[PDB]
Amino acid sequence: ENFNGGCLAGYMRTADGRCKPTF
Repeated sequence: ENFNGGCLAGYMRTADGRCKPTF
C-alpha cells in the first residue's frame, strides 16, 4: 500500500509534514 505523502495509512500531513492522526 503506497503512501499519500509518506504516512502509514490514515494519518494526515500537518503543516510540518508530521503524519498526524486523522481520527
